[PDB]
Amino acid sequence: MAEVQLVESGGGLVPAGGSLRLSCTTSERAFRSNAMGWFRQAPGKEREFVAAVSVLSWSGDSAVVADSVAGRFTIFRDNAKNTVYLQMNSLKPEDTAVYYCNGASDIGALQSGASSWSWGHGTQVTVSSGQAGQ
Repeated sequence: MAEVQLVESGGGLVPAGGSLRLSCTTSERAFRSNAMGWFRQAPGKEREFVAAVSVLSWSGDSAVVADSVAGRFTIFRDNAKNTVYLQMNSLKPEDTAVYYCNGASDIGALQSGASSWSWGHGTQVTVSSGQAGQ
């Protein structure tokens, strides 16, 4: 593991069914030349893969998400901002965790739980039971 710039934000507290968008920004060469991914670690549980984007090809990338978040979370780059976003719609209580960004030389490594950089501080996501009815 090596210390690479990682800025992580977007966490917060929302009721089940709410949404948040996470942001991971890194330096430009790291952003372009590595696959980048989001992981999460819930209280009492092992850190696990959430979603990833591949190394940039000449004019594109590809994306994968964990089965448990399919249809709810969308991962994407904003190439202009060196940022990997995780749009989290329709959050569930079991999505509560600290979310962490990392990188690896290819997307299959991230999918297996592997990564290459020192971890940042992450961003805390708490999905509560619900909210008042009106």
